[PDB]
Amino acid sequence: RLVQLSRHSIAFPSPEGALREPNGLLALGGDLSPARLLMAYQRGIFPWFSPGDPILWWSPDPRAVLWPESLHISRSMKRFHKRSPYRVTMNYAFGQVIEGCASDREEGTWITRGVVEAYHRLHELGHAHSIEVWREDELVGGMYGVAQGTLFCGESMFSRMENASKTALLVFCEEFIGHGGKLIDCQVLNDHTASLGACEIPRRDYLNYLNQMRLGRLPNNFWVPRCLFSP
Amino acid sequence: RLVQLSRHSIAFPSPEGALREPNGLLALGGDLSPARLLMAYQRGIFPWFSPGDPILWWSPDPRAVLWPESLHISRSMKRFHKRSPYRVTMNYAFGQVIEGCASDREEGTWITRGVVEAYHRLHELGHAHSIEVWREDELVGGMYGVAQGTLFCGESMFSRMENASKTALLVFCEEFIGHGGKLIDCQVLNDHTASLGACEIPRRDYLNYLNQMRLGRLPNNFWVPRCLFSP
Ligand SMILES: Nc1ncnc2c1ncn2[C@@H]1O[C@H](CO)[C@@H](OC(=O)[C@@H](N)Cc2ccccc2)[C@H]1O
Ligand SMILES: Nc1ncnc2c1ncn2[C@@H]1O[C@H](CO)[C@@H](OC(=O)[C@@H](N)Cc2ccccc2)[C@H]1O
Repeated sequence: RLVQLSRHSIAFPSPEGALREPNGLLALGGDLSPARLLMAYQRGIFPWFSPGDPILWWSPDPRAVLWPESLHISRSMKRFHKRSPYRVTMNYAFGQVIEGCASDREEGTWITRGVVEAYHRLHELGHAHSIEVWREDELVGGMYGVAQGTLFCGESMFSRMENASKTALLVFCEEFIGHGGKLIDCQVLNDHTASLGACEIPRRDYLNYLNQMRLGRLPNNFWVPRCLFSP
Repeated sequence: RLVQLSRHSIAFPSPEGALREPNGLLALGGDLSPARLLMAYQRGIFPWFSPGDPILWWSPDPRAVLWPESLHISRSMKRFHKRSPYRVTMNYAFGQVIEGCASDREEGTWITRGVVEAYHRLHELGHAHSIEVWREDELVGGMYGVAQGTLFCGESMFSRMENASKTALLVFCEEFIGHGGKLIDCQVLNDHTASLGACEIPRRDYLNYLNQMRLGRLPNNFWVPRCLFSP
């Protein structure tokens, strides 16, 4: 029952109508305007499409997700992290992180210049945030996403140095949990997310979770740029 | 006799010693740091000055105020709001609302890059909030201010489409009242504000209200970003 968004309205169809195959494809067209996106993440919808294609909106079923508590950290990583060679900051360099994500010529191929601006825009308005991983003064990895109350919608992550990506995710989760963070939406499950504790749950439930958590809150300063981890 | 603020501390002089004409002129100098700004609102003072001049602080007598309940709404406006073409949201795009007021070419000329950054910190820190009015996908109005308990200090409004500004206030007041909102600071009274039902109580009366409402509280999640009204 695919819907064709217009320049006019900013309203999305109901997730229930999403197609089974491809999984969750709900609507195409529209723009990546703050109001539109912010409206979409609020309803459990998210944009994803390959360069050259029109904007595609999804709300897959089942929905991959990560319980902060359940993050799985190997014994080796913990040893590594006990004596971590990195530093971790919050919203210190959103632009660089989303850039490194597009860099990786794979999962980040969809992150096009326009995609980068739409999200940078959210970060600038206080909704899209990033976790940066440093080695010296160099940014070696990180991750960004869109906060939805006590729920965090992961957008992507990148790594240019062994375990940088896990450090960011690791430390994020700790800060997140210690302050009220309830969930992490991973959208679609994959080997990486799976090897981390991401698990599927019915769309029907993710929407319940979403509706509840989007009205919750963390300390005011929680998303204020700062240092999260440093030896 | 007209105190100069010192960078050393965040202390302000009694408002009762403000000038009688220019009405409210109390002190100049200081800075626009969170600590200071918050202290000003805490004690019934607010900064205002045109580009070029030093920081000027005020606390006029009388003070313009708006009883959330006594908001005057014409019959054509209700007629219009019933079939409203706008969408109202809270703290979705503080940055843009403030820039919108800051560019209303007439009054918002005092809102400089400096002032914007200053209030943006308070928003980032969670004391400043904004009400956006959307027409489809575009921002056509809004309003921002500083939350002082059950009291709310209005800083500015801006409109790009008929009745946008009024919708913002309308929707706000309803919500505001709904959860314990008690008063809306209007700083100085003017034609528009007065047509909306704002009045004037003595500086000392307003100051009392300030103390009572400062401690007064609203639901813990009152300001979290969210839609307040769908067309
Ligand atoms: N098809 C697709 N849709 C969205 N995001 C995608 C896609 N393909 C790759 N990505 C991004 O690349 C990373 C690779 O790890 C993906 O990570 C995820 O599984 C995210 N959907 C959720 C998440 C992001 C950051 C941190 C934790 C979870 C994805 O972001
Ligand atoms: N001197 C002065 N101080 C503040 N704001 C001023 C001033 N002169 C003009 N303005 C702006 O013009 C509008 C006129 O309606 C003012 O709006 C206000 O009522 C604000 N002062 C307070 C307020 C903000 C939002 C919602 C309700 C009240 C102001 O923007």
